[PDB]
Amino acid sequence: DLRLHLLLNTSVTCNDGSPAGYYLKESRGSRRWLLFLEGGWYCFNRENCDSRYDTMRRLMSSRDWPRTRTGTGILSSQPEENPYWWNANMVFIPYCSSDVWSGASSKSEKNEYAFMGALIIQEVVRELLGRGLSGAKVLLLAGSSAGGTGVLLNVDRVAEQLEKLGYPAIQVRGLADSGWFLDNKQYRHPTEAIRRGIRYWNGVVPERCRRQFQEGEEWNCFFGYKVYPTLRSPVFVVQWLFDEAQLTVDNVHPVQEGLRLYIQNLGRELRHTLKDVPASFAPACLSHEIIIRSHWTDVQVKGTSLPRALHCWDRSLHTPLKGCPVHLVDSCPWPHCNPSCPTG
Ligand SMILES: Cc1cccc(Sc2ccc3n[nH]c(=O)n3n2)c1
Repeated sequence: DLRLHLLLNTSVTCNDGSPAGYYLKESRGSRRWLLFLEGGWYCFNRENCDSRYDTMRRLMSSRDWPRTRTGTGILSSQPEENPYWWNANMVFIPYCSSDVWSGASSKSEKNEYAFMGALIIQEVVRELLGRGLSGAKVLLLAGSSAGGTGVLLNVDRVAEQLEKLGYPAIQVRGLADSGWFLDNKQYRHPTEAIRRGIRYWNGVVPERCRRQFQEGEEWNCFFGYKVYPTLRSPVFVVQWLFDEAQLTVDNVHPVQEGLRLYIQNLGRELRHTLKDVPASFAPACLSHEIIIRSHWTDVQVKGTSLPRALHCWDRSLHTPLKGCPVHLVDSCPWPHCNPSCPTG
């Protein structure tokens, strides 16, 4: 139901120089716009990116993209599947820059690949303004996995871009799903890869965070708990307490005491980082991503689903609201101690 549009500025490109783009389903009766950033890891040097080009080429090129995609989960237009924003204008922005949405570098003499993720977002926004986004009341920049980190890295830049273009009435907000990671010690012997990636991509981080950590330390701003406090736009954080990608980088794959303590400490640490995040949804589950799967409605924390929490967040942005909470973090300490966790 979402139709592909390749960027009219064909100098804003995927890794291989093909045009980036976006999939759009308009809803003319709505002033809500949802721009979703796809995830899919990243690549950080020539050899690593060459491998990704061989077997993950859709994440590096628009040459083989389909002309349409179906909106699912928070991108669904069916109220039963999407109680939150079923009537919104839906935009899916494919991830084809392999840079966690941070890059601002073109392919050239010196560069085999272009890493333009930050510019792709800006150009999508610019071209959407002429397609109805100029009339928006809310622009929700959402994303999952690398796209969720992408939200944290880009939401304030979108807000600044719209102000500078003359649209101060559009409220820019972020929804970061499964992009809130810890730079913790591994269970058995990632920050090096991002550090290298940033130099390779000419990657950019939000200004206030950059100014805190200073030259050479911008990698810190890829970690939600460090970049989030520096952001001005409202951001809702969705994060499984035992995210499978976090456990993978931690090299966690009958559980003895050392691993039990490691897993319990990870959940405690992640819960701690969310204590001062007033709009958050963090179930005690071992899983990965939430917002674009069709059954995203099923999980609940303290009896409240994510679509409900997001609706309560909308109301809060019109004192806490009676019966309509926005801060929902499990306190139970082990995967699937929440009975509503996904099973299979
Ligand atoms: C070290 C770091 C910090 C923040 C974001 C990233 S990028 C990433 C990390 C995990 C993951 N799982 N699925 C997916 O796309 N990603 N992307 C890397």
